[PDB]
Amino acid sequence: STSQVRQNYHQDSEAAINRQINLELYASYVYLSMSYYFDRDDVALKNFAKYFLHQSHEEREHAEKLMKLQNQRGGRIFLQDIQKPDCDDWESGLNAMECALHLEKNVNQSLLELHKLATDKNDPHLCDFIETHYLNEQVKAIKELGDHVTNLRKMGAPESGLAEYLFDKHTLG
Amino acid sequence: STSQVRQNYHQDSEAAINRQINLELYASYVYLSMSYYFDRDDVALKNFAKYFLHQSHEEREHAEKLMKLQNQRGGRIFLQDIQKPDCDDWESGLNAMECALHLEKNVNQSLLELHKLATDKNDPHLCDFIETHYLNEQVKAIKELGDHVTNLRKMGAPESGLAEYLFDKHTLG
Amino acid sequence: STSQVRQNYHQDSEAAINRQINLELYASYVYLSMSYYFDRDDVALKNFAKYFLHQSHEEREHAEKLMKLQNQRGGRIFLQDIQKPDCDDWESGLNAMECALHLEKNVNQSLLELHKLATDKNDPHLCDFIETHYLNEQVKAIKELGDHVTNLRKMGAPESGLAEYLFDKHTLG
Amino acid sequence: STSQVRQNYHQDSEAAINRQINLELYASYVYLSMSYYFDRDDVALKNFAKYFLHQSHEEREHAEKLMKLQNQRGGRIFLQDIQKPDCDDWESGLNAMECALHLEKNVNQSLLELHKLATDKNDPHLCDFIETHYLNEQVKAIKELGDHVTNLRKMGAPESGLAEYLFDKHTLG
Amino acid sequence: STSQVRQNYHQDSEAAINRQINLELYASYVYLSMSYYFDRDDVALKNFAKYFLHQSHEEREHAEKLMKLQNQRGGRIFLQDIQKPDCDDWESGLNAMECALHLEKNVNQSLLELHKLATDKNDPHLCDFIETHYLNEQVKAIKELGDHVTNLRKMGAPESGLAEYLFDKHTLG
Amino acid sequence: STSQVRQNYHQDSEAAINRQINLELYASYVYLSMSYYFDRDDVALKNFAKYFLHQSHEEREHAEKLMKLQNQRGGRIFLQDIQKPDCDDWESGLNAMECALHLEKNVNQSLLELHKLATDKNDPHLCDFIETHYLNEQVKAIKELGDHVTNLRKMGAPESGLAEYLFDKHTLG
Ligand code: NA
Ligand code: NA
Ligand code: NA
Ligand code: NA
Ligand code: NA
Ligand code: NA
Ligand code: NA
Ligand code: NA
Ligand code: NA
Repeated sequence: STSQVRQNYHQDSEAAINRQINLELYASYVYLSMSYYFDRDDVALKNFAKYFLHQSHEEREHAEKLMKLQNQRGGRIFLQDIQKPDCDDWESGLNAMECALHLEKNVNQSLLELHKLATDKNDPHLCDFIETHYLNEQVKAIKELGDHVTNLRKMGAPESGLAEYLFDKHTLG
Repeated sequence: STSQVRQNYHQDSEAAINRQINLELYASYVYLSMSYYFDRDDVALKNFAKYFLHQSHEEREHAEKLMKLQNQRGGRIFLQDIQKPDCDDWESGLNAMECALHLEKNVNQSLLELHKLATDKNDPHLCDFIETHYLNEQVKAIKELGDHVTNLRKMGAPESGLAEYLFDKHTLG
Repeated sequence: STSQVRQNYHQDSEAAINRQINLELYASYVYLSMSYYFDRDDVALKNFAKYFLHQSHEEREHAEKLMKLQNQRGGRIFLQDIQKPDCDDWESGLNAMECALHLEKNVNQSLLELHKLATDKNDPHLCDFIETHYLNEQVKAIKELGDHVTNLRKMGAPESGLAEYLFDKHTLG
Repeated sequence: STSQVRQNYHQDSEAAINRQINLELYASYVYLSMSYYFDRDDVALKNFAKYFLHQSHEEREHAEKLMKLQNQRGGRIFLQDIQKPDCDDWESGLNAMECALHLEKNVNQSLLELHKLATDKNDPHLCDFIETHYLNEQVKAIKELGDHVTNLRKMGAPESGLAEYLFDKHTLG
Repeated sequence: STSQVRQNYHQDSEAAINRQINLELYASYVYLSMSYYFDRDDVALKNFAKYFLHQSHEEREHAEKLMKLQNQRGGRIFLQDIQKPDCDDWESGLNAMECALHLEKNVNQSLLELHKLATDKNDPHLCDFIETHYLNEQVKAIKELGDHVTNLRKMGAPESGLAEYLFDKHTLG
Repeated sequence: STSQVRQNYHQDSEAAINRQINLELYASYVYLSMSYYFDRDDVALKNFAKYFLHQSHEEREHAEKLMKLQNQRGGRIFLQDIQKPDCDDWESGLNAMECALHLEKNVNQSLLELHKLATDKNDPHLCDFIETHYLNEQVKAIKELGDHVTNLRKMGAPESGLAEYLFDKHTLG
């Protein structure tokens, strides 16, 4: 049953990739939830909605790239349920950005664990894949979200609806 | 707590839309699974893979349009877990097409039930939405899949790997 | 006699690069042999011929990049005889693809050993060079060849000359 | 006081980045000094001047990229004095190229130490940053300078003013 | 040892130009520090960052033009250490603009002293150089910074983070 | 076992073509070695490197054309080991050009022997092939190399590094 392509690809690595696929799909779902919260008539921040929808689609692309990797290496994809997000109502633009920052840091932590595994199993291809495609993307995402949180807080969010309105227009627009 | 926009939108309809969102997301996931099956080194049918990936992305778009509808009408989106697909290994191009046909008919049945609900609740906007955006799309999908199944069977699939190869090239390519 | 440019470049690494140069040149020669087998009047599969000739030229480019590296680091190139390929007659399209897959996996194994050496000698430049220019290229090559082998086998090669003919036209053309 | 973005970023790494910033700024200053030496009326080698000025600007860009990294990771930039270069009068084109080669090797050594630190602290993002943006750039620079030194020496510099003149025109022009 | 080009160029003028070179390089460094303060995740004012980075690069250009002058006149460049800026943390957009205004006025004062020296040494070329390339540039810079400080203060900075946010967007963007 | 295409193609001719293939591949390897000698940091003559690399690629093309001929005529290609070049270090531009001239004359001698064989076996197609594709190419190559050797010697190579430098720039550049 060993794939004809498989070489230097540990079972533990294969399993970790399947976990990471699920995590990326979960993140995609979280961002989708956030997006549509901002589309509510009682929230009505269109550029927040757009921002999170973009992030949702990006996370899905990340998942798909891991699926591609799994097959490239001769591993086998095993999908799991995609858990629903932790919240239905994301409260405010600031709260959503803070939740996104937390999520991104969680995803980054997983990726760092995956890199450590790859290095421990002497799988340089896998380690390089993670470095090249995932780790700087995460650092950039985290920095961007932190910047957003800073600005929102400085402007007076979430108490000031004017703050979120103007941030939506000037930063996210 | 009633939305300022809400008018003529029954709680039962709102609940049915939330169920349909989940079903579309599930369908998207099924098609994603199928796609990546065909990308395996031991399957290696790239145009089958492409076909199913396209379908996956289309189902996600369908889900998002329902989410948009929910907010347009002043309903509230409640997401649920996305169940994993029924299979990890889809066996053959023919078997996957047959499974897709079954799925599409299941989705269509739900949509017909949703239309009946809308009509029973005297919600012409919702009924029209389903007719306009979903019902002909489903009929077309079902007809296309049936055509594919017919052709594959006539060509000798799944016993003939030459059949699937040539169908991949000439129909799906 | 130490080069003015040399820094952090171990003698063992230098020797391993010279071995890898020879291996790449050998691979180039193998693919050249395969190419011209398919150009025989009694074989006559032009797209197989083209495929392997392309691979031959690619392997030569890989060798030359290693030669460039050797000089960049202040090592010294020592060339060795290029051994003739193991076969004169490659039997069939399927057999050649299987032999190519075996070759590519052998080249990949060497590269993985080179990476391990670089990591053991704390030579991050060399390790990065191998990761960046060689390891994903090999994974991709291996996956492609595996896909080709799968398809040929499914279509009925090598017993079916129709299979190889059609694969030549539709996949390799 | 821990930055909201900070993750997997050791204090030792942060300190090493601040040192590297200073070193790059120092290198920039050295090259600036060299440039303007060649602009003297009693030296008058315009393409040497241009070469070194370009290098000065490149080193500044390198410093700025490290500053960007520091902030991306949630470290804090601490600037130090930029020491004056070791010479005011660089003697000859050959002598300046030799001094540049020595400088570049010193910068490379620091970078290799930084990479080793990153690897020791299990900071793959930082290690990858150094590999991707700094290590091949340094190898290339070192090789180029070595080539220049070789050519100048072979041509008869610094005893032959004709050598430097012609090198300025044909190599650096 | 007198340069073949030197004419009407006093030793005191030569020394004053070397001091001005250092001051311009210092100013460049100050602005660089400011720039990267605004790039911090906990500050996050991108257009402030851009503004100061531009100023940094401009001051470097000013230094280089003085170096060119020194050589044009047959003086000799003597570089000194570039002192680190007075602050690591610039507190606020308003505080940085105020510090910039103070710096620019200090640079202007030096330039006025240089002009007076040139006039006292009957060096019309040098006096004209300073007038043509430096004095109106400084007046313009000072006026611009004063305008910025005025606006920030009127808008409610630094107490209002909304003020700095909006100034960043509308004035500096 | 006689090829269906074979006509008027003597076994001795077939064997001679296989020998010529090996010789062309050998020549290609020699030129590759020379190329990379000139790329060394302690040699650093980029246009010599380029010249020889071009020649390497040309010889490979010559080999491939003979392989094509062999199959066109219904002969069978039998590859042999490619011997390593006689030198690792080619000493100087002049020495390499002299070695190239010697090589080209050796290749020409073989080709003349092949032509004589073809004429003796009354194989006008083969004789014409050699005349049309190989003999004038060799005469031109030999004349060019002789011209290069003459110029290098007249300029003072190899004692004058200025000679090789200038030849590299003006003739080979
Ligand atoms: Na992701
Ligand atoms: Na890497
Ligand atoms: Na659907
Ligand atoms: Na209708
Ligand atoms: Na290769
Ligand atoms: Na640098
Ligand atoms: Na200035
Ligand atoms: Na030839
Ligand atoms: Na003729």
